[PDB]
Amino acid sequence: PNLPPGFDFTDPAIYAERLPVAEFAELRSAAPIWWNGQDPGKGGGFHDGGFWAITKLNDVKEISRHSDVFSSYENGVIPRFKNDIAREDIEVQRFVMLNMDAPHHTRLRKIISRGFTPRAVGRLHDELQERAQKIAAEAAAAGSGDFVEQVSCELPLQAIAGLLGVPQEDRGKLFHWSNEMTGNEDPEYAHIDPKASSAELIGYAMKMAEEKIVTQLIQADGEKLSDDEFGFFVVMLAVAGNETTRNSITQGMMAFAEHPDQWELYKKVRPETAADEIVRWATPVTAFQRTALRDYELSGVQIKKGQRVVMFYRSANFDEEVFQDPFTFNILRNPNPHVGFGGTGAHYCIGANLARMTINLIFNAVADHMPDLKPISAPERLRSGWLNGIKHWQVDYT
Ligand code: HEM
Ligand SMILES: Clc1ccc(CO[C@H](Cc2c[nH]cn2)c2ccc(Cl)cc2Cl)cc1
Repeated sequence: PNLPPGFDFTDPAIYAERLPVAEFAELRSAAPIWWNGQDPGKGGGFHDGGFWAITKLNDVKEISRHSDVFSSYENGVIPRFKNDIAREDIEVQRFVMLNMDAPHHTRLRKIISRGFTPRAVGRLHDELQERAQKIAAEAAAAGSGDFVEQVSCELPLQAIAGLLGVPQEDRGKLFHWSNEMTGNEDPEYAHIDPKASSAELIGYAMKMAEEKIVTQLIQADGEKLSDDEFGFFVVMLAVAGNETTRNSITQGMMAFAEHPDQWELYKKVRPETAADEIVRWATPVTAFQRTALRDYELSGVQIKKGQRVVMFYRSANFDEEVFQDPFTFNILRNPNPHVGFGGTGAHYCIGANLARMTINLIFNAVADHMPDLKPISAPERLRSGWLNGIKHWQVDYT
């Protein structure tokens, strides 16, 4: 592949500036499964010398289906942390369902599914609709400002808060904790600890369960979450459903600003197909990883026991062999077999429909209250080597 020497698809330095679209496309053409070597002290907390970069949609899907071979437990699924992270701080992330394997995963996913039935998510619809409309109304009123803060941030948080029945009086502190919890190495957030906020939120979660969806989860059925499991559940959601859906909203609106015909069409018909195009295009989670528990031949590459594989959803979502005109934003996209919510398999995003609803509700409200919104200045990107984040985006709502 024509890539610079020692180029690392997980390098936070890249994502601080841009998405490496041209580099991904190069791999898809020249080396769709490619060993991304990492020098010592530069593996983002991993010290195994590198990982297999997975760039093709079907390979991402194959990995995600074969979780009997490709493990989330062994090194967790987050492929990049601060280079100096202690291993202990990686391993502790095995206490969330995301970073478990069968049979422990199966049991927790089965219980936590109580929270995510279409009926449970459907019940949140009206309050989130009301919240979305008021958010949009308040941003329109303010004239201009930070679209991330004023429009993208709060609804995903309210969706988490509503699913859990957090009292309104407690939502402020909950959101504060949640917003310090998804680790990054960005200089704007250098003074934030993850650790303290996580401890403090698990403390609240376990007090909440003590005082008591929360009911369904901690009530015996005789499967129930233990109080610490409920805590681990809440801490997981604070990361899983926060900056993920936020960046779908930010970058979907960015897509609309760049594709004014799509925005015009959206405002008329709010089509059913928009949310999934927004997710495909935003690809909030750039990459998650797995560790091979045995040797596995994947598209002619001999993957070895113990090696990491990094599924770059940002590549797979633009796979030219699958998506017609992948680099066209098409809100009527059909079909749309994207992996923005993961490959289908044991770990496929449990919050996918909760995210779609959040997305439709906010964009309906934006179309309603700020139909002529225009950016004032460039998005500011988050320094993360797995999260595709926009910290700030100054826009003129009128
Ligand atoms: C547009 C927004 C979202 C995106 C792009 C996204 C992305 C993903 C992806 C790629 C995975 C796969 C995990 C893996 O295969 O290793 C996942 C899993 C997960 N997501 Fe989402 N997600 C979003 C919204 C949400 C929301 C709103 C929630 C809940 C409030 C949620 C909860 C979860 C949970 C609990 C898992 C782990 C499932 C398991 O391990 O069994 N997600 N998400
Ligand atoms: Cl007191 C606590 C509570 C919870 C965890 C679980 O550890 C990490 C973050 C993390 C914090 N401190 C060290 N590591 C974590 C991983 C994945 C997700 Cl999706 C969410 C979270 Cl919060 C650890 C300690």
